[PDB]
Amino acid sequence: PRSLANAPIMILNGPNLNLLGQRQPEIYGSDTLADVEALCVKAAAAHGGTVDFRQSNHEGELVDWIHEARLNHCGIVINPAAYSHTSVAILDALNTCDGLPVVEVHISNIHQREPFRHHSYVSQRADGVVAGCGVQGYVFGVERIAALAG
Amino acid sequence: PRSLANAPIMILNGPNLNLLGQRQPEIYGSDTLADVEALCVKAAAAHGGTVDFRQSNHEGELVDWIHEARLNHCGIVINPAAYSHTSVAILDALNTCDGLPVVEVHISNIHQREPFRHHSYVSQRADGVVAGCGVQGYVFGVERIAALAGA
Amino acid sequence: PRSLANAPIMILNGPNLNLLGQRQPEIYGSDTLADVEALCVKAAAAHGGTVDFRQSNHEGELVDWIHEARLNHCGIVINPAAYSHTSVAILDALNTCDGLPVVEVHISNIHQREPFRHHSYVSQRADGVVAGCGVQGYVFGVERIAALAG
Amino acid sequence: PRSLANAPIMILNGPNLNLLGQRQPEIYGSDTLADVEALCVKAAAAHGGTVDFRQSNHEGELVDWIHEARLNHCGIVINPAAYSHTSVAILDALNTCDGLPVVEVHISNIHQREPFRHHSYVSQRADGVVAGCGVQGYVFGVERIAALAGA
Amino acid sequence: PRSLANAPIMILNGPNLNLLGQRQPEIYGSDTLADVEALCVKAAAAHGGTVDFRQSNHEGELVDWIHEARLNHCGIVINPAAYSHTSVAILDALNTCDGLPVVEVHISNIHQREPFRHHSYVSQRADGVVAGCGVQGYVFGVERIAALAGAGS
Amino acid sequence: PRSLANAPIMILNGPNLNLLGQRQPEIYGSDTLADVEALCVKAAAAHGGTVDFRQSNHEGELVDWIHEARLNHCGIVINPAAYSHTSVAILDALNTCDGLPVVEVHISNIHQREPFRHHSYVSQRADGVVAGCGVQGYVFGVERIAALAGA
Amino acid sequence: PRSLANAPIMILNGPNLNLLGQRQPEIYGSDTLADVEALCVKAAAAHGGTVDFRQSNHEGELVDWIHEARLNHCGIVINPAAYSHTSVAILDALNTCDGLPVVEVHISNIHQREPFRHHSYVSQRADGVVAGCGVQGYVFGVERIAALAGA
Amino acid sequence: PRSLANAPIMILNGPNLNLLGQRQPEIYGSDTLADVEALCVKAAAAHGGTVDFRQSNHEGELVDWIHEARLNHCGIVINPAAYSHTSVAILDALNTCDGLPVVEVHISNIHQREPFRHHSYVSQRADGVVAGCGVQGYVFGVERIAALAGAG
Amino acid sequence: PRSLANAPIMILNGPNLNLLGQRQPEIYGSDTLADVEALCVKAAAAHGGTVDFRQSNHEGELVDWIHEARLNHCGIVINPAAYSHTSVAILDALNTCDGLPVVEVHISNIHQREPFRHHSYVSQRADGVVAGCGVQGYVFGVERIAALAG
Amino acid sequence: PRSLANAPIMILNGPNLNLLGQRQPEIYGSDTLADVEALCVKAAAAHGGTVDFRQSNHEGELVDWIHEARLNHCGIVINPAAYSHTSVAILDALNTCDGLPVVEVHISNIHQREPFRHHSYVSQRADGVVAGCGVQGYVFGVERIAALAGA
Amino acid sequence: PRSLANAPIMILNGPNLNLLGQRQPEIYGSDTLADVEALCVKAAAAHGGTVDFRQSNHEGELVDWIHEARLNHCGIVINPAAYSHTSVAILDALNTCDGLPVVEVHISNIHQREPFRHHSYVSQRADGVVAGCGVQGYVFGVERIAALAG
Amino acid sequence: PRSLANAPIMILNGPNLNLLGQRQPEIYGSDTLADVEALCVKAAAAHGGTVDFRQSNHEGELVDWIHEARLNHCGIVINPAAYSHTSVAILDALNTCDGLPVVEVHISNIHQREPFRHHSYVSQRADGVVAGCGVQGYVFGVERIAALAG
Repeated sequence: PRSLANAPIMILNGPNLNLLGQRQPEIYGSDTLADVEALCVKAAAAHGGTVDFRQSNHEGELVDWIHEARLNHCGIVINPAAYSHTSVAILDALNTCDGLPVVEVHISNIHQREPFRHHSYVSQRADGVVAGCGVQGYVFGVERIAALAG
Repeated sequence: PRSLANAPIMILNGPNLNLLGQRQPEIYGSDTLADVEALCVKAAAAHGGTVDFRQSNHEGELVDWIHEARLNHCGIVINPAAYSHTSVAILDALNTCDGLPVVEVHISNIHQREPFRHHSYVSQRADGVVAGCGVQGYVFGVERIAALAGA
Repeated sequence: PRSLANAPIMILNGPNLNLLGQRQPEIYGSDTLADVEALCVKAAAAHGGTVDFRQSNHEGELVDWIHEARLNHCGIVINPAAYSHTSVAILDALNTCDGLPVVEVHISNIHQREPFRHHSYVSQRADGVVAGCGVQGYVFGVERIAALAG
Repeated sequence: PRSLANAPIMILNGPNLNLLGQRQPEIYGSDTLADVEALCVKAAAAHGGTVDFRQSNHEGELVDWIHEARLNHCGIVINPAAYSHTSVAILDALNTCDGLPVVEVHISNIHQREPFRHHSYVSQRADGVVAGCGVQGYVFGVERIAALAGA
Repeated sequence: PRSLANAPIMILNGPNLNLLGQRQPEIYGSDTLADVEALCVKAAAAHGGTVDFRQSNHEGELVDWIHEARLNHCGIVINPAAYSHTSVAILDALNTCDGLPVVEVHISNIHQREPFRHHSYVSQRADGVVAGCGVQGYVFGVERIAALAGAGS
Repeated sequence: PRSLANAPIMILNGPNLNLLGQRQPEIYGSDTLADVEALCVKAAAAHGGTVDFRQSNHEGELVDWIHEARLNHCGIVINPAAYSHTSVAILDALNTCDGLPVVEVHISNIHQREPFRHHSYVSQRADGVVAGCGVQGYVFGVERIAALAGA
Repeated sequence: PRSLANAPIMILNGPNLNLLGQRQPEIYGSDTLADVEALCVKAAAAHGGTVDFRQSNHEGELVDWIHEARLNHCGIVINPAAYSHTSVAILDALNTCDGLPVVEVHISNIHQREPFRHHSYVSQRADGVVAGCGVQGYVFGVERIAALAGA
Repeated sequence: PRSLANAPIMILNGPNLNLLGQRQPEIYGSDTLADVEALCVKAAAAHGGTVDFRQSNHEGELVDWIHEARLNHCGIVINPAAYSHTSVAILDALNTCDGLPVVEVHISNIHQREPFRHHSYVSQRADGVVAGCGVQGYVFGVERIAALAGAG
Repeated sequence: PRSLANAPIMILNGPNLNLLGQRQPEIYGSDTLADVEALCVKAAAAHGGTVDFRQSNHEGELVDWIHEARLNHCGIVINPAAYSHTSVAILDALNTCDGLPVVEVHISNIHQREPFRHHSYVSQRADGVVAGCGVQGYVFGVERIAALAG
Repeated sequence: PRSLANAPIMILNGPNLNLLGQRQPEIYGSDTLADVEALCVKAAAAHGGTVDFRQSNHEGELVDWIHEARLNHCGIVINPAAYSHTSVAILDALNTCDGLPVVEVHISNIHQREPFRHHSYVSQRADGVVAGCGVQGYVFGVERIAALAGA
Repeated sequence: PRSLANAPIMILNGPNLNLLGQRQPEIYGSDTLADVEALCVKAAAAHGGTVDFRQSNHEGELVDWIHEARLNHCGIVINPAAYSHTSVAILDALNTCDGLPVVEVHISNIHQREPFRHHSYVSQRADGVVAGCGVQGYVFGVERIAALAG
Repeated sequence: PRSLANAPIMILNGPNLNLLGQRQPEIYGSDTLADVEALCVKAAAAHGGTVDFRQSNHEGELVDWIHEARLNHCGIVINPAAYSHTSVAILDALNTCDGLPVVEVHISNIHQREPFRHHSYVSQRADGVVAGCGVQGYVFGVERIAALAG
């Protein structure tokens, strides 16, 4: 249990989010992942914290990063993307550290899409779940982590 | 097509939320609904806007109030409570005004609870859905309406 | 044993129907609820009867009205709208008067819409069910009530 | 693109309906298919139109017939009977002519019967679906084709 | 937690129960809701208590009433009728007061009827469910509240 | 009300049964459809009746034949083959004549095959259902018709 | 048939009930099955009747006792315990004597436990079903039988 | 691989069949289980065979009796009654002897009753399944066992 | 047990395919069923074989024809259309001749359509299944039959 | 909590296991139930313990024996065989003694067989579950019980 | 927007396909993955194009490669193997470039195997789907990409 | 093939098992994965065998390792952890070598946990499945591998 002052917020981005801004902008906006990173840095700095923002298309890599967060970070904001719907491994990785504040963010409103996107394994462990609020949802994520680590 | 300056944000609260603060505090907190209304006032004032905060246990009264919002309010933040899981009628009321920003809020993380609580009819229409962020999710909801109204 | 001559036909409209004509015209049309009442008044007048045309967003008020109709009305034409899919209470209220002719009307074709709209509780009691015939469906309902009540 | 004045309405009847009036009169009534055809003739005549009334126990023949309508008829009133629940081929035939007005009719209230009768494939293409209005439902069918063909 | 001596037992009746005795007598009997009320007065009196007997067709009103019971009554006997199968709101209302004794009553045996009537949301909170015992199940509900209020479990 | 003495038992056979004896002998045997017919004539003759034995690959043809039985035969022994699993039309055709004795026969034990073969629409109307008794199931079907048409 | 003064009420207890009072007291109480029997004898005595109270872990033995009840008892109060959820045999035993009043009792609130406990086969035959009223449910069961026997 | 001449056909009856004749005659007829046994005696005798006719309300006793048949009888005609729908144990017991002919009989047409009555565990092992042919179904059962025992 | 040299490939087309070209061309194209036949002939000829191309809206007729394919043709290319999803009779007809090469073809990509179109009874017997490759799927079908018959 | 030193380990075998060694040898092998009992004795003696090995085809008798194990044994190694899939009663019997170490064994890999065999009611109570390790799975059960009963 | 002449076709093979030819030859045949690459090179050579043939057991790697194709290749022939049934990530990666012709290929007839193999997440995005046509299915994939890219 | 004497037993550990002993002790215990490795080494030594003990959070790596086992190991003891419930790829890797003895081990009693954990894809291929026997279950795994390779 590290404070925002003492350790960064881990910001984990799942598969395909590296291409944010290039595709279906009605759904994902025209902002890039670098744009989202800047939003997070800004939100975190208003609370005196920092962020460790990362993206990967590999499930095992995200699990590896979650374990790292357990030791060195004050919380996790995670947009699991497609792995939200299929990754028990990601869920179990978040379950390994009980105390750590976790906020799940979906840029798109998953509940308006295909029936298989309605269920997220991460939601049973996330403290909070933000969906369909665009890239603003990442800001919400940082704010809630700030409130929880506080 | 109203700005925060021209009309208040309707903040609609479903059944049993009048008792916020007296029950299951691990889930719902120790803040009262009056406390939540005070938070929403301040959150909207940060954007120069105002709120019209209401609560009812009646699904029909909620529908009636959604219809009013279509003509009088700049958006809706709604916490449908139990009616999230049962009310097609509230979903259809929200669907009668396509341009109105709508943000759904759940104090608790409904995805951690019983399986019948995992589905929300309101989520198919709401612009955004915030769950499990405590009463702070209302602040999120107001900020998302302020952003959607502002563009 | 109550004709159209002895008592009005109750035309009951469920939630959101008060905004008919303003929303989704491809599905619902551009006629108003008032236009619908006019179509019912006329169809009833052609059979020597009259209509008592009501609308509510409240499930309980619909139930109260169905109880009133048992005593004062020759039949019910009901568009339950969203309550078709959720209200066991309205089904049960229609079931409290066995002999009263009941016709269920849906302006849209609910079978072309989402899977949750495909089922209606009211349909297991309604004598007949008319769907996707537009506002003309209410004229068919009055006509079926006239035939049954006759 | 045909009107009621320029081409007949096709009234298509599915399997077992040739026996209307001899069986389960609680469900189907004491009227015969000839009585139904007279109702349709009368209803079409009130809009200055004509009917082409047909019955078949064969799914493929119904398909064949539906194809003939595209070319020669102003709309279809179809009582698919048992094929309502089983026939994707009838559904697809009806889908081959997007503009043709189609109204599905069930004499019985299929929603009061066995669960396998609750679903109809035809209902996803039919402009309108009338069920449980007895043989009167064919009159409604013809009236709705007249409205649709006249718009 | 109020005793029977200090506060009435609330008896809440859901939709269509105003018509009891008029319809389907094989299922519901020929007694009316006022006969039911008399039975409850009698049973409560036998334990030194009183009832506050109410009926509504409105889900919201039943929720409002459950909230009143929370502060003013000793327990609730509820026949949710149709709302049994659809109302998470009523379930949640009953969930807001953890120690209030609650007994759910169905006149009819819902397990012998349509499959949609077999499930009741109320049953996961109720501290006893009585079904198919006719109007006598309201007496059983009163007796069970009396036993729960009186106990110091 | 037609007796064995006054009218033949209609013996109906579904799709692919014309090939009996040519395929999967472990399931269907090495006897042919003509051998089955001989078995039925013989079983019927012992009670002084006769059989009208037919086979079709066409659902609508089977329906047509069922209607024919209503008036001319004393009962139906039916092996619907694939149509048992898909035809609501055949079930409804059998439903049109309440009093007529009907016995459903499967050569194979359909409950030992793929899950989609487990359900038969015909079984909810058939007075009796014989499955997995080989071609001897037809003889039981004639014997059962003979007792039903005799009490 | 039989009245309370003519024959005893059969009270039948299914599996694991012999251990009542030892395990899971939160769910089942701290009273023993012998305490339950005494509750029942008192309840019946107040109506001029008697009780024949039994317990078995064997489904067949329960069936054998239900058959016995048909000829010698005024009704049955049955807590089928785990057999509620699995035994069609016991349901069918109860169904063999139409007029015998039957009341099903569960000590625990089966609707608050595992989902497989929500369904009881006995409930479709039982006149009344009492669940989650603790051992007092047995008292309600006797009272109900007394009302139905006397009518 | 017993012939009808060497051992009896076992006719096993499940729960509640002891009451046959007393209830629901519309579905079950007014013949008693003793009537059915006599019918089975005569049916087997037409093929030179005999029967061993038993009834129990106990699932475990039916399993015990199926085990006995594997060694002592030429086939099994079984009407499992309610255990058709619930007893994996009785299915497994019949599966323990691969060559024994088995024919399942239901007096009632189970496919017309409640949905839970539509499935039988026994039907996946039984060579043949006869339902809704009344007590005559037992005759069909014996005839089928005579044919299967006769072919080899 | 015949070769492309000794017997034709039966190309069977199910219901509504007689109308190919006149309906939904994004899904079915603008080529006709006569064009498809020409394509089949060209492809069978490149392997020295011939085709017997047929169409019917009748399930029973299709079964009759599969039965003829057995002592007469060298394989079947079948586009069952709607009967794919409904016809156990057709599946069973294809099952009576164990050795006959069968290739199933759908012009549309049935996995992108309604849920009831996702399942095909025919696919459990078909050697190969080609979907959503337009009318070119029929050439694939002939080519596969050629390779199987080889 | 009875130790290995002071009370036998109950080895409870369900229906049909008396025939081990006579059928489906690829699934169950060629060892007999007697051979399994010897393996158990040997495995237990290696830990200073003994075994009380039993088999029955009767679900109620298994329950009665589970009840005995609560008072006389140090743990139970149970192979419920077909009752694994059907018996709520045996699961509830096991649930009446919280602390008793219980290990479920299946000779066959139940997950490779029919879908109805995939689920076992005993598995939600068993400390551990061993499947498809052959008769060696009983030695693993004895070894787990030794570890759980020990310290 | 690239043609066969200006950019290679990406051929992506999923997990376990590296072992092709070593087991279950009834299902998978006795040709190697290298034998399959040769078939693809030759089919593409005949339409003037080239192939970039790859295999991986890693879902994230397959997503990484799909992102590459979006900018450097004219089309994708993908045999997702086991990831066809589990990978929403792969579906989403393919959905990020709407114009690219995608053809899904299965060597075995997935509809004749276990019920979990019947659904493919890839089939809802693939232009076409070829199953059960053995390694020859890859040649149809290439032929179909040639047709669509033109 | 290889015996215990000639090749090591592969012991494969899936995601999150690297943290064994640090979390959820009631379910997983306080022994570490090094403790589990020692138990495996001890159990195999008692049979004249050796072990090759590995862990990864990466599904494709686990697949790569399974392929290695095929040529180099006498059998596999595998605790797939979360991948039991989601990985068709691992199940397919295991099926690539029919005769290799495979024993699946779960430390926790997956049947007492959430409903999604009750199903394992690996269980349809594994010779035996041990669950809820704690870290002792690996010992059972090794013993069973020893009996099968014999």
